[PDB]
This record gives sequence, structure tokens and C-alpha cells, in this order.
Amino acid sequence: HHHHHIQNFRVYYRDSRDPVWKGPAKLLWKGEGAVVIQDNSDIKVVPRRKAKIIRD
Ligand code: NI
Repeated sequence: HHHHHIQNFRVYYRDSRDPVWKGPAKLLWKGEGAVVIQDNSDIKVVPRRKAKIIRD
């Protein structure tokens, strides 16, 4: 199966204990306190404070 990303979004994000922004990733889901991103083959849950959601 394939998780189609939400169109017109890109996301940069940080993992725990690492200040360097990773990305660009696709946005798969927007929740109240977190987002789901897809970075190549990795689908990850990122707290909103660690996500840079860029309208594209
Ligand atoms: Ni899946």
C-alpha cells in the first residue's frame, strides 16, 4: 500500500536530542499535538514543537 501525502506541504523536523533539521519530508497526518511525516522510507511521529510545517 502507499500513504499518499497531504498535498502542498513539506516538513522539516528534528529527532530527539539532535538540533539539526532533517528533511524535506512529506506530511501524512496533522494532529493536535503531533504530525506524521514520511522521509524516504521512514514514517515518523514528530511533536509539533519539533516540526517546521512549510506550505508549498
Ligand atoms: Ni503503512
